[PDB]
Amino acid sequence: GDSLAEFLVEATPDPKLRQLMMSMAEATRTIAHKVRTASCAGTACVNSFGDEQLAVDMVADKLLFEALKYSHVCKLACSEEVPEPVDMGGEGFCVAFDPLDGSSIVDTNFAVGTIFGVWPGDKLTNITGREQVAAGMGIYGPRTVFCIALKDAPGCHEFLLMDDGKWMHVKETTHIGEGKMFAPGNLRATFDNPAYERLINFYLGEKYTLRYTGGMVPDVFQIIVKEKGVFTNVTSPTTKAKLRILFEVAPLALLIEKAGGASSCDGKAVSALDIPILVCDQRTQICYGSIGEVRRFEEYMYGTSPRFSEK
Amino acid sequence: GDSLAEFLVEATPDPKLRQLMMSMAEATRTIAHKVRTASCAGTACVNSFGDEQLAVDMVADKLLFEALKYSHVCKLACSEEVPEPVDMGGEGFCVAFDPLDGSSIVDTNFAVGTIFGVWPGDKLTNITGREQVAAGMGIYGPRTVFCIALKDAPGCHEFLLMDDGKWMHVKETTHIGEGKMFAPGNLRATFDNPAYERLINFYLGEKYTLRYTGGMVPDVFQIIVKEKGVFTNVTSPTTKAKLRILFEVAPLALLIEKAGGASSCDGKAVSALDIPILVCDQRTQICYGSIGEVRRFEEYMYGTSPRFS
Repeated sequence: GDSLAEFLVEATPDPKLRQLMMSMAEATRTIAHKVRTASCAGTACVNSFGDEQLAVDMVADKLLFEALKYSHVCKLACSEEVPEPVDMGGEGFCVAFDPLDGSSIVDTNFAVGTIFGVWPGDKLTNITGREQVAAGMGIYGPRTVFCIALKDAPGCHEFLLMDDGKWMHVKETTHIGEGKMFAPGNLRATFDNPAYERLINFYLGEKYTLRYTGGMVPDVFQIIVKEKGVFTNVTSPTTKAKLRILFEVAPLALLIEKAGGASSCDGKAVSALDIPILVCDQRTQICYGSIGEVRRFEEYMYGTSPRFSEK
Repeated sequence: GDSLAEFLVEATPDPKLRQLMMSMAEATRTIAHKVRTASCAGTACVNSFGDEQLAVDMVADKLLFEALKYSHVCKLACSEEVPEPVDMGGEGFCVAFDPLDGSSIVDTNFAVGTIFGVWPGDKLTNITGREQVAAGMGIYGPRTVFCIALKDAPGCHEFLLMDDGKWMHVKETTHIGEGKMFAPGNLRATFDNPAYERLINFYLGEKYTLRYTGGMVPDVFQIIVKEKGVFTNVTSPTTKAKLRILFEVAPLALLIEKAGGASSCDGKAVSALDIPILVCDQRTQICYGSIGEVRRFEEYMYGTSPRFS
């Protein structure tokens, strides 16, 4: 119905945060075009960043660092690739991002995406996901979608990229309900984690539909769209954790809890927004989904849900 | 790095088949735009077909029937919905298509696709997949891809939709080599089929990566791209199969085997190209992948592989 800038002026009174969001949305539009026209002739999928030709996941990386530099509102930036923060010479926010999640399957024409979370202040460590003032993800499929949520504004919001190159609000999400769909990341952990094995058997026995592309952005965005489903990624003795709180799990946690979902993070049966992030490359495990399905996750994995079990 | 028309006039002498392939390619380009701009405001994902506004899978259905009629070379056509053939006054080939496989998840911005298979003559029943003269699938977003294989030409071929709106050959695929990802369709079947449970546990133990969207088009196209991977769909004794030989698995079988792979269809340990098609709406189970992985599928399911020892 209405544009992204019109949405931003009502959602937050901070013009710096509105500038930052417009920058990320522009970087997402450019990355989307970089992926659409990428040459995957060799072992890598490449495209151009100025005068040099790089892999699309490096094109996206340098595009996002550029957008952050010329936003003037970014103090620190950090990418999954080099998980060491770097000073952008602005001040106002610190942003951590996964520039092209699932870039290894761009050649398969699967959906891929960008993740970013926005913190205030100057630190990107000794913070928690809840301190995020905003988070967003770009989704690159047959349609280009900018999906954001801000700390002091309700709902998770979808902006569709239109033919005139402008972002238009298309859907607000406020509640995630019950349904039969599961995305079991780290399915191998059922070998030696019996609790996770019993939970996956529940999903199968109850005839939940399987949907797991491996790329996190569409595997989680499908919950916001359908207002149903569960995403699980679980550690085991022979299977160690590969998801990062800073670049992936915490930003998506805000996007999920806004729009009415919940999250269970680490092995701790708390929200990802409450997990302390001590190093930028910190790893973790996560479950997203409706409050009901997160309650079941914690009950199967840990015995009870301290937040959602009947008292 | 050459155009689709330049590809067609080489390694297929029939100009009628070249005309039909050009028509299909134009349909998938239109459908790719109808998906990109579709309005998913609510229960359905809609877009326009002329004066009326329909669901995108129905828009694609009318677009394909329209492209075949104006092709003048299509004697019979048949869609996944309304699985009864219709004539639309042509002569040359009979076509069967799934117009938008995975249309239920278009709103989730996953990759969706179209499938079509091309036969000669006038019948679309009492045929087999091997009689196909060509088959193809269109793969939608973030890139638009037209994937083809023809009977009188080697390999499976990929055409990318370029900025100028024209199709360009980007990859020929011959040979598929073992696997490191599996697409376990009908994963519930492991509950009462202990053979399928062992095979899936093999895939997991050997550290294959799970890669399964809802739709068949990207789930199988990832094998042609990576030259690796397995797709498995096994029937449970109680719940029937869902895949159709005419619209889905026999066209995909041509593409996979032309790409150097193999297929094990029905419960019969044979190629999907050799299964008799008695009714258009006929169901089936299938497993795609490399020769080594189809070997292992048949060896786990049935004991040994009659075709590959």
